[PDB]
Amino acid sequence: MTKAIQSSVQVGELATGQALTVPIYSFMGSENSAPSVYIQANVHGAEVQGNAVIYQLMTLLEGYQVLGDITLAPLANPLGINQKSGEFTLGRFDPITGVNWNREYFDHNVDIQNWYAEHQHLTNSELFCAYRSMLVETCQARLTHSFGISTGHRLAVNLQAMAHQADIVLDLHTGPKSCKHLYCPEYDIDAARFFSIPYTLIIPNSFGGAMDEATFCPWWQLTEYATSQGREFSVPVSAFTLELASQERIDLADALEDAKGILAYLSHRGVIAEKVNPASMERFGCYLKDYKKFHAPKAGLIEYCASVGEPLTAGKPLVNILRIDLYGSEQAYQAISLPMDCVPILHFASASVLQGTELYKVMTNVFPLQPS
Amino acid sequence: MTKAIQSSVQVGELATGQALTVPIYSFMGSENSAPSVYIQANVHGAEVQGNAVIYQLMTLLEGYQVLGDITLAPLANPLGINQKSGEFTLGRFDPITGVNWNREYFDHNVDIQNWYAEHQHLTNSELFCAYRSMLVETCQARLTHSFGISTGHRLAVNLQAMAHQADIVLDLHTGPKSCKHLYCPEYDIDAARFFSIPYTLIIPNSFGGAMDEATFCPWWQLTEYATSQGREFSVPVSAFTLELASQERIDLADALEDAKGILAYLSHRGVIAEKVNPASMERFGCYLKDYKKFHAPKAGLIEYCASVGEPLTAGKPLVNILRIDLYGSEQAYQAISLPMDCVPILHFASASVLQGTELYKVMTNVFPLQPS
Amino acid sequence: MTKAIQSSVQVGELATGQALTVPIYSFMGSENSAPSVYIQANVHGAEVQGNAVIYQLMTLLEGYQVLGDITLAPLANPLGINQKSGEFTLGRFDPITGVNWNREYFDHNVDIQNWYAEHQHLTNSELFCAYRSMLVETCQARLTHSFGISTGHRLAVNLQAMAHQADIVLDLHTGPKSCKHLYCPEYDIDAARFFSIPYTLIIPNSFGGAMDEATFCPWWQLTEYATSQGREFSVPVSAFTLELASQERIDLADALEDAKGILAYLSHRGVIAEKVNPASMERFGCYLKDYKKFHAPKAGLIEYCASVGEPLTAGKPLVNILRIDLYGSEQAYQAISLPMDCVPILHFASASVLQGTELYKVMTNVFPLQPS
Amino acid sequence: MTKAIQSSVQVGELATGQALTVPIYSFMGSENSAPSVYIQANVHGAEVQGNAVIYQLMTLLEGYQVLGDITLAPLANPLGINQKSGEFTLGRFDPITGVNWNREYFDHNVDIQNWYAEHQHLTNSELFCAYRSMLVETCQARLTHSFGISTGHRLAVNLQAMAHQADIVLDLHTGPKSCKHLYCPEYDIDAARFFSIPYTLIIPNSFGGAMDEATFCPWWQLTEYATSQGREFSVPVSAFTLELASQERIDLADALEDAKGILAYLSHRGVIAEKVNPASMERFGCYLKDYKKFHAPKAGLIEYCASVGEPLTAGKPLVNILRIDLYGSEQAYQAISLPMDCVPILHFASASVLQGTELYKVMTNVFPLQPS
Ligand SMILES: [Zn+2]
Ligand SMILES: [Zn+2]
Ligand SMILES: [Zn+2]
Ligand SMILES: [Zn+2]
Repeated sequence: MTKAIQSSVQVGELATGQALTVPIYSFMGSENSAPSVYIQANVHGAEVQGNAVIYQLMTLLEGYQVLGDITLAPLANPLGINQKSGEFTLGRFDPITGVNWNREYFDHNVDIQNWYAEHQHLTNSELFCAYRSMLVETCQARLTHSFGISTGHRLAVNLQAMAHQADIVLDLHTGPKSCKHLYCPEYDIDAARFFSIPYTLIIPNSFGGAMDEATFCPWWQLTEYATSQGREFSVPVSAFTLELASQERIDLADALEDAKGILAYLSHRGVIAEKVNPASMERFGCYLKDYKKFHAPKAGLIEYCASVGEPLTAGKPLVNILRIDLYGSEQAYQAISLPMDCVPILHFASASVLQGTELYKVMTNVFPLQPS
Repeated sequence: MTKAIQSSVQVGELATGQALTVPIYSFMGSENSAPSVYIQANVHGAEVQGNAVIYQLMTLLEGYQVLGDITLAPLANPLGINQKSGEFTLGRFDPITGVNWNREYFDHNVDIQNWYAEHQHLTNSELFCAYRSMLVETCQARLTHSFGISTGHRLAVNLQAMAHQADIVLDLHTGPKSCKHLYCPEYDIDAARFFSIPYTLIIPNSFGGAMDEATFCPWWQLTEYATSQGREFSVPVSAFTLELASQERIDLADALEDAKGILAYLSHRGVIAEKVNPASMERFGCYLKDYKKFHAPKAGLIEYCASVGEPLTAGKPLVNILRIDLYGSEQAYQAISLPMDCVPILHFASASVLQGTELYKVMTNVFPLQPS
Repeated sequence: MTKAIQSSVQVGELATGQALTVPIYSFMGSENSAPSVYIQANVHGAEVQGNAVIYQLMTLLEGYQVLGDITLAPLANPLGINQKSGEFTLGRFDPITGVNWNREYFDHNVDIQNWYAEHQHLTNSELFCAYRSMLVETCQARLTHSFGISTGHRLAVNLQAMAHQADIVLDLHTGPKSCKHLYCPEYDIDAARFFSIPYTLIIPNSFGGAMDEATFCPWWQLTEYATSQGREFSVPVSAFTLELASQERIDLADALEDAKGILAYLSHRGVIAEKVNPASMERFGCYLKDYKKFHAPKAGLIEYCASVGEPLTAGKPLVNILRIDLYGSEQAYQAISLPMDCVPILHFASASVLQGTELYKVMTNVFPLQPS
Repeated sequence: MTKAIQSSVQVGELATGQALTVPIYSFMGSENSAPSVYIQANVHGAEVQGNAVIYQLMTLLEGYQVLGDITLAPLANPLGINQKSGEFTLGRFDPITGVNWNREYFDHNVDIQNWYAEHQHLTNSELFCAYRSMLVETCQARLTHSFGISTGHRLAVNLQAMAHQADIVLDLHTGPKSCKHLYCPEYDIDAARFFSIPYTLIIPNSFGGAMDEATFCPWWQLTEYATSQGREFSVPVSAFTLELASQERIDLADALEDAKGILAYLSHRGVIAEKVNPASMERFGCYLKDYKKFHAPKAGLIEYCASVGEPLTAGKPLVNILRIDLYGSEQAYQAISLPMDCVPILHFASASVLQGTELYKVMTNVFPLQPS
């Protein structure tokens, strides 16, 4: 007997007339007081582990008292999830245009001086309520532009309209071959210690088309502006992108670990009644500017020597490149290392690369979040 | 006995060790006085007609006296050109990342006040020479960043390094199912009447990652800045993107028409000794902001009623949508029209679409370039 | 007020849980006497014109008296129809395995001597009824094998189970860039003159995995066997594959022409009450063994000189190959012709090919079907 | 100072004019007495581990005395190896037609009664020499058919022409997510104990388009026929397909293990002078008919519970299927097991499947090869 109310939302339509739909599960909060939450997975279609996280999270929630509304949208991009090419989900971008599904969210470009002038007389709570209504409506308005909008923009807008309703937004992703990491805005670095995530990227106030930024930027802007008029309060919305290890993988046991960390955060925020403690583990971070993409310096076949999630001392091998077309030479086999210490986070999912193919992303200038 | 000197440039490398190379043909100019030209085709791999244009152009050039250097780079993106998916060239974007090959060019972000202060003492010709050396070197420098650059950025940079050497840059493209059209910066609208192209889009001074913008923007910036210090001269470089009808098509007769229009422009610019007159035809334009993408308002099977390159009076059908899944209803067949007059330029190459698929691009607020 | 009863059939299931369904329209026959018909389109997902044919056919049928059941299955392969790669439907084969959807039908391998021995005592009509029940059941049985069957086999089997119920089966396809042609078994060449199709391929009694063969072979086998026991009757089932010009195209006017030819055949067979005459046009055929694939003798860019559907005298150019990488040589441009007269039927949809890419299929040893 | 002589063979040509080439390394044998060997890898382009095996094998061979010629063809399908789709090598089939590269080899259809009658007077050694010349020439003849042959047939034929020259043919492949296994014809089961491969599939005398069958079938046919004329000798050629664990992976240490097992076999056959012993390990086999494909009984997200290469007792879980679209039901999570004991060999590389997607291949009726 689940507590969840199940519905569905139409996000697009296929040529055969079949609706593209996303299933929505809602755990109603018992206190109108409590912060609400919107959790989605699998916008990048290969990144399926978020669905297992939602499954474990909802299973746990059957036994916790939910104070604030929790809305979960697994399988949030059916077009991408269902897109196969060989034995692999071509789920990252529109197969027609190449546009990354996670770069399709809407930037409101709010005239903040003006909007604030028209609503400054409201209390902090009323001001936040008006501002949220505006973010929802202007988002919904994109759906009825007379020359239309792209398939990817329609998907993104429908998801964003729901995300805007929530106080807390969690966008669940995976990397390729990847360890667990988190994208966390600067203003909310405090929150990083509640998730069960060893590595956090601290991101600035900047819109680059992603769900987390679409969700927090307008609120960050409003707050910095209000502070410049001597009206201090903390950013009313929190948004995070979780990167739950590797794509093309479902692991229920690992998903339960991730779900418990999420519950630790929801507990701390008063979304649930129970105290759920964060896991004990070493947690580190770096600023986004220090997170670097290493591109193949030449083409070849690749052995990935450096383990994801483990420190790599400068000079230790990151990859070996095999060039069997050059046997007889020193060029046939080459160890490649980096000139600084790093923590490699993820690497490319195939063992054959071109010159310029992304091999790894690595964090540099890493530090403990919670030094102890 | 061709006058062309043939060479080749390496633009990347495949996993098997095979070089990605672009063939380069150079017709040496006999006057160090004359403007030089760089012409490339087929960066978008499906857009093969530019190769036929280069072939007809070079055939013609065997009989004209070349005053200024002409460099031609057909087959400029071998990775994209050779990328098949079904009976179709998946040539528009990196198949790994989805990044559009024509959005990969380098924006120099020149500190223009500073650069100009260091070089103002030079004559106009010397200043232009110094500025060109800087554009070439900083472009070449991108090739040796220590974490590397993407496959697409390496391609784009190698092409751009050559384009920067020229006074006149022509990037030859095609649309999908498309009529002939041209992208022309505002400052050079005069040039549009020399090409054999009925429709021209007038573009502003704005960098969006394309070859034409990468080529002209720095020069446009320098000129507007110099004019603000009371030093007036016209923009020293010209760049144009030609859209030579439809992709996945080679038509030598049509390519000869296009080549003759190109020669008309090179003649007018003194690149060749002969007077070659522009073709007689009606020519029109619109500002870029008036060129609009019409997205499918619903999914279905599409009949493209409006001919590309012909005026479409408001209310006349653009497409019919067939929905054979809804037979028995009025929804089974639907004429779709637009609320304003337009000239449809191109449409989508497939007859099955989703909600949001791009159906057409159409020009609005069209006017004669050369009213007579 | 359509006469059609609309239903739907589930042919598979997507990872997100969405059913793959095919819409079914049935015009009930008023005479239990009359032959029944099964018509499907778009098993190859790019081959969308068959849907327009079904639309025109059903529109016409609203005004004809239907004597025998007519079942229509447009949009018969939703997975394939909805599979995009660039601006093109990758609809021909399973994107995971490469298996051609039209090579997935089930060969019953009937022990014909035995089956006939057990049922020889039945009248011709009863024997045909028993045989049809067996073909339907053994087909349906494939759906519940304990290790399962492939995605493509499940699709094919569900379609075939319906096709087996009918006396007349029409599988509607298109070629790539193609003229109208028909695949007709040898025993039913008489039927070819009723369709509005200039070129017919006469196929033997041979199973190669296609819907037409899956449908007619068992009946052809039964008949030849019965004839060897001195029991003469004509093959009780008719099956045809129609190739309705080019893929990625919807043309309602052209579809109406095709629908009228289909009605001419259904009329002649007594499926409808009215006399509908075949169109007046020259009709030709060749045996399948004389229909030939011409492969690119070298790679390059291709201009398709020979028009589909028109005779090509030996020595007249089929294609020109442009090799802009070889400018300066005779190899840069090469006319390719064939050593015998032919009728080119279809050619490759892209203008860039490899060595060995299929360029054309051409009929040789062509003759009038209906010499006059 | 490598002993290998390096050359290259052209196997096709790309639209830009670039040759498709395969690098060939030859270790000359010092005894005209000794059996020769042809070893190729990576015909399926994702299956890159064979290149690492060739690298380790050649490194070892620098220190062994080579008695018989050894020819190695790594990177044997550059078109397939270089074909990317997302972060994955779409290397299994022609991206244009869907035809599996490993189903493209040539079946000679030798009229064996006739050929043998014309050559019976020859000694066994002379007969084998004549027969090999015929297999090479008729293969080469396929390259000059006047309507050409497919891209895939041209590749396959060029490889096969070399394979036919050798006494021993090793085609090196990988599975998807897979343990090490071997395809071994029935007549040569003895050879299986020399490789370092725990599981062997015993295949019959049957041509299905693969390199191993193209190589051994004609010789198997000749031998069975000669035996029917009272002329007994053992099949003069040996061919094996090695499946070296998982695709999209290079592991040099694991490749060295595989190379040592190959050397064990070459030693036993007198291709090298040294005695190299086989590895000590348990080895098992099953007949091909007992090796089974398990297809997804419904669509969903998949957790692969059964480890490849380990026995799975009937009733133990093979996969769990997660259906997050059905949360609240028993259908949300389902353990799937098999009704008989098996050894799962490989599974599907993605975690999202359709109804009918291949989940695993499993061996049944397994037995020790070398019971002890
Ligand atoms: Zn993601
Ligand atoms: Zn383009
Ligand atoms: Zn077809
Ligand atoms: Zn393989």
